[PDB]
Amino acid sequence: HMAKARREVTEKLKLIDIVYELVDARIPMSSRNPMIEDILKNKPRIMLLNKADKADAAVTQQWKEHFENQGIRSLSINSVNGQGLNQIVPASKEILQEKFDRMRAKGVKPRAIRALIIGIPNVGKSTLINRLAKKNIAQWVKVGKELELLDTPGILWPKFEDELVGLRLAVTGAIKDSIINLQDVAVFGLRFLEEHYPERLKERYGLDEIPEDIAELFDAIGEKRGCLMSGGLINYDKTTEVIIRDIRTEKFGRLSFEQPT
Ligand SMILES: Nc1nc2c(ncn2[C@@H]2O[C@H](COP(=O)(O)OP(=O)(O)NP(=O)(O)O)[C@@H](O)[C@H]2O)c(=O)[nH]1
Ligand SMILES: [Mg+2]
Repeated sequence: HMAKARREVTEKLKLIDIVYELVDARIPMSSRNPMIEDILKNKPRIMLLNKADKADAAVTQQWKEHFENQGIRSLSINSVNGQGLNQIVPASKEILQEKFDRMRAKGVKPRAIRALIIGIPNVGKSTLINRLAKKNIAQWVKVGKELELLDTPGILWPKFEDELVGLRLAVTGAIKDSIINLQDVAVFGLRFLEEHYPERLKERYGLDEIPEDIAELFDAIGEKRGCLMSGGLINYDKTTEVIIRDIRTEKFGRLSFEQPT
């Protein structure tokens, strides 16, 4: 993991011209893997804010400006329906123009661009590859006569100690919900919604007013959806799942858990 997947990237980097770093548009910063980026020094790259359809469009625009102003070419895309994928090859050619023109002038003929797909788990690396390759393949994945891709497994990093970063990753689905306390993530989700998207929270569960006590809000949602366990008692485990499901399936509309600056 922290070593296995890491060396796999270190090796494959020697065979590629450019890196396609996929991040979750809902959390462009918290979904960036510092451990991996460190290995990516000097190698050309494009930051791909995937799942842009699930994020707040205005905030996404802010993140793109933020990265570009730092010298990082960025593109917001939807790997499921194709939004923005037509900009990847064009961008890649512009970034590698100098390198390629230099090789051509030295007598080395042009070859198909070789790119590496990297990113945290569940960010959409396979979806993107399958869409670009126009085939269910997800090793050198061919994409027309202009691109060749290499896929890598989802990777996290050791010191992500910042509890906030962990909560954002957990709520968005970057971590298997089996090894974590899902209710704490649901509590984080609800507080986030109450602070940033209160109207959506109310309409979603038909709440005339949002309860001041987080536990009370859990009960409201439970009974509302019928999450009962022992002849009437609220099942908080099932209620937790509903909340997490609602957030991930866009039941609260487009969400962005962080903004630049
Ligand atoms: N709305 C939306 N969903 C997307 C997008 N890209 C991927 N997804 C969804 O996100 C989920 C995970 O995608 P997947 O390609 O398996 O991710 P991955 O990064 O290859 N996973 P791993 O790291 O485990 O190999 C899938 O349910 C997929 O349909 C996107 O742009 N928009
Ligand atoms: Mg995959």
